[PDB]
Formats: sequence, C-alpha cells, structure tokens
Amino acid sequence: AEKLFTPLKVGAVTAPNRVFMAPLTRLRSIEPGDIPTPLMGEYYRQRASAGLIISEATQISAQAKGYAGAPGLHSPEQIAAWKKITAGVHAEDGRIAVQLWHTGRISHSSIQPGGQAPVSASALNANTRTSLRDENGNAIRVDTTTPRALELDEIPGIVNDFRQAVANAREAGFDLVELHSAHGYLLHQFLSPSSNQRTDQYGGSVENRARLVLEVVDAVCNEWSADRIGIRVSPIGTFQNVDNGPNEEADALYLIEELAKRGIAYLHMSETDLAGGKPYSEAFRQKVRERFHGVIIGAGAYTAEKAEDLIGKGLIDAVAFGRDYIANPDLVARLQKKAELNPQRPESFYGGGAEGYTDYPSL
Ligand SMILES: Cc1cc2c(cc1C)N(C[C@H](O)[C@H](O)[C@H](O)COP(=O)(O)O)c1[nH]c(=O)[nH]c(=O)c1N2
Repeated sequence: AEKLFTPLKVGAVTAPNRVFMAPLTRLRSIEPGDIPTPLMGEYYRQRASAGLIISEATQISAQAKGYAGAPGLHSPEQIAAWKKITAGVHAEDGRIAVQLWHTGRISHSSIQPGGQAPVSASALNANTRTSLRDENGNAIRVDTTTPRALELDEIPGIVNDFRQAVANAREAGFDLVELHSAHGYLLHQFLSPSSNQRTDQYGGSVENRARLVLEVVDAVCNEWSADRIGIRVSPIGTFQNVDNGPNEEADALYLIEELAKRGIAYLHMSETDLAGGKPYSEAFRQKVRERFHGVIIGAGAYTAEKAEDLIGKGLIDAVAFGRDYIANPDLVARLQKKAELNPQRPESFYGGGAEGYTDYPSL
C-alpha cells in the first residue's frame, strides 16, 4: 500500500521517496556577505536521505535581502560556498533544490544596499516584521520598512536577477531551482490584489498580476531547462504577509494553467500559514491536478497519513515536511520504521549556531 517510500521522477532528477524537506529559513549565514557556512553544509548533509531537499530561501541579489542571516546566490563567495554544500549532499546520494526569492517589501532599509527603501509592486507597508541581527549577532524582530513601487523600467532587471541566479544555481551544482512565489514575498506581492494597486500592465487583472512571475518562469526555463524549474505558490488563504484577494480559487487556477504550459518540473503548494487556514477542498485539488500534469508537492502541517491518503488518491505526488525535518535529520527512516520523532525546539528555529540545528540526533 504505502507509496511514500517509492520513487518519483521530478523533472530532470529521480527522487527515491516522496518525503521531501521543505524550504526552511534558519538565518545562520555569515555576515558580511550572506555566505553559506560549513555548519549549513553539515545540516543539509544530515538530511540527504530526503527524496528531495529544498533549501532555505536564498537571495537572487543583494536587493532581494529581507532577513539578516539568509544566504544569497549572487556573489562569487556565495557560489563557492554553495558548491561545497551541494557536493556534500551529493556525496550522500541526495538531491537538492535551491529556493530563490526576492523578499520585496518584507525587508528593512538597514539591510538594503545603500540603506534605502525596499521595493515592491506598490508603495504599501506590509505591516509585519522581519528578522535582523543585534550587535551580538542574535536574531531580533523589526517592523518592515515601507517599500517604494518598482518603476516599469526596473521590472526587466528583476527578471534578469532571477535568470542570473538560476545560472548561478546551475554552476553551484543544485539539481533544481524553486522559484519562491509564495508567502507574501516579491512575486506574490505582484500576484495579490491586496499588495498590488498598479495601473500599468503589471496590475489589475489576474493576467497582469501574474505577468511578472510568468516572465520569470519563462526566463529561467530559457536560461537552464524547464525540467529543472519548480515553483512554490501559496495561492489560497491569508499569509502573515499578504492575502490572495476575492477570487483566489479562479486566480490560482489561471496561474496553474499558465505554469503547466511551460512544462516545468513541479508545482509546490504551501497550503497554510503556520498560523492556520481552511483546508483545501478535494474539488479544488482535482481542479489543480487536471491543470498541472507534472509533479505536485503538498505542504503545511502534513502527517505521513495525510500524505499517503492524497498520494493514493492521485492528487499530489510528494509531501514537503518543514518542522519535522528541522527536528529529524533521518525523517525518512523514522517514517519508514514508524519510529518516534525527536521533540521540536522552536526557540532555535531562527539564528544561533549548532544548537537546535545540527544537534538533533539520528536513530
Ligand atoms: C523555521 C521555518 C522557516 C520557514 C518555514 C517554516 C518554518 C517552521 N517555511 C514554511 C515551510 O516550508 C513549510 O511550508 C511549513 O513549515 C510545512 O509545514 P510543517 O512545518 O511541515 O507543518 C518557509 N517556506 C518557504 O517557502 N521558504 C522558507 O524559507 C520558509 N522558512
């Protein structure tokens, strides 16, 4: 019966199981330089039995930065450090995708180049908080800075920054990329009418609001290959940073139909904020499944039992676990053996060092 421990072709790679590691911001990179570390390499290597590791959100550019301690994939030193991390995963016969973001308005002027306002679709504060570092290097929360709206002639540069970051990801040895089009970051700021009041061709209709993300998809497929590209969306519900507007189901199905035309490797649906939301209806899952023929990854407070049920129904192909992967490097073996999980320590999810990061034991 069990399908979680069977292989799955995911674009250009083949996962040996359906138990994926969700992208997890942990804010442990080196500053200055937003540089991945050998400790981050150890953490990912410990989890390399995952069917697929999806990395923490990683900046496409310095402007993309919104959190102190989040890594980039735009500088030589970042590329060199990520090469070591992907090599370590591959040494253990793993597969790893890099999640690429621009945080847009979920950012703060103090970590923007030049100390000026971050950018977005419109000049509306997100009215939330991001993460900085205090003078001792510890993670602190700070109110987001009001963004400025991207001028029309700046949008090709944003598309080019995603393209360049994917070129860099290929050099750095990643198996796949995941475009971060979820959770209220820049691509989702354009997608949502709540964060996008533009009157040019990047605002208004759903076609206009999806224009930027689809330009990015086309640019990165052209740069590398469609079967190397995944995308994460969170198109139903309210996320800390944004909501999906009054026609969220129709708009989501429009976007998914467009993504399918590009033949990309996978659609990763983040179904809920950590703070909760209404479950996806099975009717909606069927409409998604019939618009996207490729791999569908479900995430958001999943259990192994919920994953088996939906995989068995043919509605998703894999599950990404977030917090269970923080706490269980060998989550695959634990789920296969029905072993107990280590307890989670959420106080060390963000920032710090090895404690709460590489010190969760394997069986
Ligand atoms: C500490 C931490 C950090 C992040 C996250 C979660 C948490 C707990 N999540 C959301 C994550 O990918 C996953 O969707 C939710 O954690 C899955 O839910 P479970 O944790 O399995 O219940 C997340 N999602 C994302 O697209 N990119 C990221 O960088 C982050 N950062």
